[PDB]
Amino acid sequence: MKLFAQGTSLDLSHPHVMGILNVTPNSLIDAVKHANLMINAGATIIDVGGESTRPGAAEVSVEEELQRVIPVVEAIAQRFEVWISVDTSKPEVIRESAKVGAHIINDIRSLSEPGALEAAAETGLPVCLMHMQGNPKTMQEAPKYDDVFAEVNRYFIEQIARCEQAGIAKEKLLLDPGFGFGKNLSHNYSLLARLAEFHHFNLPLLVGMSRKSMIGQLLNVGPSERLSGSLACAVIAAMQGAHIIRVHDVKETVEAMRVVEATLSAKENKRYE
Amino acid sequence: SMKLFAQGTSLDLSHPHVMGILNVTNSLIDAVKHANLMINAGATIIDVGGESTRPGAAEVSVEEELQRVIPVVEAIAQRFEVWISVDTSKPEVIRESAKVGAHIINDIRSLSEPGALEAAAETGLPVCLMHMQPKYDDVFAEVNRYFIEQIARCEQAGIAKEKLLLDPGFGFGKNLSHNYSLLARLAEFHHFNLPLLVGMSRKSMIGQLLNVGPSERLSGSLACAVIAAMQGAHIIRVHDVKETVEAMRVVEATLSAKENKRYE
Ligand SMILES: CNC(=O)CSc1nc2c(=O)[nH]c(N)nc2[nH]1
Ligand SMILES: CNC(=O)CSc1nc2c(=O)[nH]c(N)nc2[nH]1
Repeated sequence: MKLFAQGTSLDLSHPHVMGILNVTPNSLIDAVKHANLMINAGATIIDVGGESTRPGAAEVSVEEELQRVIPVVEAIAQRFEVWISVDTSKPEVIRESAKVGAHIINDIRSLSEPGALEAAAETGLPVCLMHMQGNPKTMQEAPKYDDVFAEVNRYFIEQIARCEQAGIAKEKLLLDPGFGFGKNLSHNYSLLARLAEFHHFNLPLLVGMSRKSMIGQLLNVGPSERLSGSLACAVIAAMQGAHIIRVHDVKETVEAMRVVEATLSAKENKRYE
Repeated sequence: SMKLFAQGTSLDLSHPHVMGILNVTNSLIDAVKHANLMINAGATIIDVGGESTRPGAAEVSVEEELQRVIPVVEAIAQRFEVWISVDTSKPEVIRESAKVGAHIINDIRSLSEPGALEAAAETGLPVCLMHMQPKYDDVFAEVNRYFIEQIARCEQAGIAKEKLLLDPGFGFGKNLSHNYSLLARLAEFHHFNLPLLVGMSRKSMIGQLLNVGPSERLSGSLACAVIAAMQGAHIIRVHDVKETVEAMRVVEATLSAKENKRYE
C-alpha cells in the first residue's frame, strides 16, 4: 500500500507518524524550527493547519489562511524531504499548497466546501476523508448516533463515491473516523475499538487522538497531562493496522510505533482485531 | 469473572491491574513512602524486591533476606489495602511473608529451590509461574510446554489451579525476536484459563529496539503494556505506575466498547 505525490511515494507497509504544525495565532521561523524538531524525532509527514477546527471556532478568511499556511508549506518543501499534509477546506488553499509542494490534502470537511472537490481533483494529490457530524461550530453540542460505527462507515461509502465521481481515483483516498468531531466519549471509544473493521475499504486509515477530550474526559486531566493516554490511543490504533498517526508528541509516538512494528512483524497475520 | 483470593481479600481480574515494583535496599520508612506514592498513582499490587531481586544481583543468606523483606511486607500490610507480591525463591521467606500479609508468591525460579514448592503450597497463596532459561525452535511452544509442566507440578503438590498465575518471563533467556514473538502471541496463552502476568518495563527488549538507556524507555514500556493489556493480560508489572495506570484506563475504555473484550 503506497501513496504517490510530488514525484515521491510514501510506503504504508508500516505505520507513519504525522507531526501537528498548528499555524493558527516571527511565525514562519518558529514553524520551520518546530517542523525540524519533528522531522528529527522521526515524523515522516508534517500536517500544516491554519484554521482552528475546535468546538466553537470562528471561520478564518481565505486571505488569512493563505498567509498563515502557504509560506510554511513552501519553506518546508524547500528545506526537507518530508511529506506535507495541508489541513484545509478552502479551494484556493488546496490549489496554492499543491503548487508549493504539498503531498496530501487533509480536509476535516471532506471537500464539502463549494469548489473544494474540484480543486482537490485538479491537484491530483492524495485526499484524506474525515468523518464529522455537523460542523465545528456546533458538532459537540449533542452528538447522537443510533450506531456510530455504521453511520461513520456509511459516510465513508458515500464520500468515496462522491470523490470517484469527481475523477479522484480510490487509490488516492485515505479514511479517518474523526475522533472528537461530533462524538461523545463513548462514541469515540466505540470507533477506536472497531477501527480494524474499516480495513474492508482497502484504503489507508489515518487517526488523530493526540491530547484530545477522549483522553481528558476519561482521565479528568488538562491538555498537558495527556501524553500517556495519547500513546495508548496511538498504540491501540496502530495495533489494528492504522497507517498514519497524527500527533503532537512525535518522538514518544515514534518509539511506541517501533514497538508496535516489532510486535506486528513477529505476528503471522500482521494485525490485531 | 476471574478472581484471586488471599489474606481475606480478593483481586478482581475482570480488568487489568498495575503492579508497582518496590526496591528493597530508615530503609523501611523509605520503602513505605515509595509504596504510598505508587498506591496514590493507582497501583493495586506492589511487588517487593526490585534491584535487590534482579537476575545477577548479589545472593543473600536466608537471614538477610528475611530481615530486608519481612519488615517491608509487614509495614505495607498494616498500612495499606493494596495487594503485596513477594520476590523470593526461599521457602523460609515464602512462609514468613505469608504470616505477615503477603498475597502473591512471585518466584522467578518457579519454586525450584529445595522446599520452595512445599512452602508455597502450605501458604495457600497465589503463585506466579514465570518462564526462564538464547535458542528455541518455537519460543511460544517451549514456553507453552513449560506452563503445562509447571501447572502439573504445582497441582501435584496440592496447589489448586485457581491459585496459579502465568508469566512468559520477558527478557529471561530471550533475545529480541523471541520476546516480540511472545508478545505478539500473548493472547493464545488464555487457553489455560489462568491469569497472565507480564513484565516488560524498561527491559532490553525496548532498550535494544530503540537504542536508548534504562531511563529513556517509558514510551516503549507503555506501548508494551498496552499491547499486553489489549490482549487480556491481567497484571502488568512496571516502574512507572501513574503513566501505566493512565494507559490502562484507555485500554479499559476500549475493551468495554468492544463486544468480545480482547484483541487477537
Ligand atoms: C487537539 N485536537 C486537534 O488536533 C484538532 S485538529 C484535527 N484533528 C484531526 C483528526 O482527528 N484527523 C485529521 N485528519 N485531521 C485533524 N485535524
Ligand atoms: C529490569 N528488569 C526487571 O525488572 C527484571 S526483575 C523481574 N522481571 C519479572 C518479570 O518479567 N515477571 C515477574 N513475575 N517478575 C519479574 N521480576
